[PDB]
Amino acid sequence: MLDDRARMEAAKKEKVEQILAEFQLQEEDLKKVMRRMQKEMDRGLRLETHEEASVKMLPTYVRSTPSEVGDFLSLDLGGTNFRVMLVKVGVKTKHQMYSIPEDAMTGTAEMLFDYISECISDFLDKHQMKHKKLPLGFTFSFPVRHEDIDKGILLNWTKGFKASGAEGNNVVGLLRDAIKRRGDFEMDVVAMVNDTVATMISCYYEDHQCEVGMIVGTGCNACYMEEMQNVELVEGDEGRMCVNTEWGAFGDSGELDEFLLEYDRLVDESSANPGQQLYEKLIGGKYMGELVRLVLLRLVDENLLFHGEASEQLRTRGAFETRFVSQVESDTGDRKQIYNILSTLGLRPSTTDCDIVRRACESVSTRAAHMCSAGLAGVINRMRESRSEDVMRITVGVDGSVYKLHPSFKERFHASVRRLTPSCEITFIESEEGSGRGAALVSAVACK
Ligand SMILES: CC(=O)N1CCC(c2nsc(Nc3ncc(Sc4ccccn4)cc3Oc3cccnc3C)n2)CC1
Ligand SMILES: OC[C@H]1O[C@H](O)[C@H](O)[C@@H](O)[C@@H]1O
Repeated sequence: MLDDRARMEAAKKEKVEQILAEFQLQEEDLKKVMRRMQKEMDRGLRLETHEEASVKMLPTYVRSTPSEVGDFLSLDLGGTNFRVMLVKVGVKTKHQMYSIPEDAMTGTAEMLFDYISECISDFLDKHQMKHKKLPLGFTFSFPVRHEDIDKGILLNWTKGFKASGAEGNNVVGLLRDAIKRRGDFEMDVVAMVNDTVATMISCYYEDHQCEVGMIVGTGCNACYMEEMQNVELVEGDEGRMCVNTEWGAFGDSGELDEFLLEYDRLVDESSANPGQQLYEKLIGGKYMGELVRLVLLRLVDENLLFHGEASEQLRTRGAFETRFVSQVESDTGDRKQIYNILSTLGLRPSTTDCDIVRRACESVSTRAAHMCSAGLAGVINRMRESRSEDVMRITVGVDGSVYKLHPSFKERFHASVRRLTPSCEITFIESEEGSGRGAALVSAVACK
């Protein structure tokens, strides 16, 4: 009867909510995370504690103090795909993207950088400029210990990259060697920047108050303009230098242990980098969809979803894409968006199945937005303190598919950051023109 079905639905909804409630973080939990992060940030900056810090706070050699004109080549590795851009500084652009084969990401460094070199060759042919030798900026979206703007060693791969013979080596050297091995073109590699830094610079170009760059895409990281006096790893105390926090590695020394759920442990254990990038694994688009998948599998196991039987596709690693999380939460109310995703995953969902999936998506993405907010709040509060300002007015430049494309992440993230940053006026701007412009603007100064 109607009332039996209604009782069934009410009981099921209550059990789902009890499971999903584990993802909740109170304001005090976020403040606790924020304070621990701030302490790690201070530790990363100091000569005495840098080697023992989980948040490395890497000097970028991008400074506030310093431009050449002409054609500039920009490369981008580490986001999604490999990107080549021609930018004219006098800014006018030209662009091509290349899908990276699986064996290039997990084979040898030689294989990866040969592929990069092959892609540059393709781009130069398309624009009749393989004879041209240009200044090149390399957006390389991984933790790098810099000796200068144009020299730095890869500390470790992140986001599923596994290429052997790269870690501990000069990344600019790896690129130069590959270009030489091919011998098809010549480039002057003048700058290497993180994607956070490329974003901050490109956003700075539009708004001179931009002194923070943040990525919420495949991975999650931020950079900011630190006082040179506080950057102990670089001699000098005049002006500012951009610092790459590598905050994704927060928690890798156990700093998040009490906040980690079974789903987080499972994601971590099945990842290419177990025990590493734990904070990023709570937020990043490489992991968000997978977190949702594991939640759905728990609900299936409890007989709360899909009659307790999951499809082959739902039981496939990585099959619940982060873009599906965004699409599910974009549903207007008719459940059509949710139904389509679940249908393509080989499921036959009921209306309540769809509603439960939405609730699971909201739980994971809300926690991601709130965890991320504690990170940025930490950066912003530290900047306000360091600059001795009663009220700080700052612009944060942002890029990444999670931040840009999720229908709700942005709203939840902004509101939480603002709550956690007293006496701060924060303006958020989006990196509409890609990393390439940021890399080229850096190159235009660096090539001197
Ligand atoms: C000497 C040397 O080799 N080196 C190594 C390399 C070092 C370096 N290369 S690029 C760089 N910084 C910047 N590059 C481009 C722009 S876009 C822009 C847009 C409009 C006007 C001006 N700039 C902004 C930059 O930073 C500023 C400048 C002013 C305020 N706030 C910031 C963050 N620093 C300098 C020292
Ligand atoms: O791509 C976003 C971020 O992903 C990872 O956390 C990388 O370690 C970091 O360098 C990058 O900025």
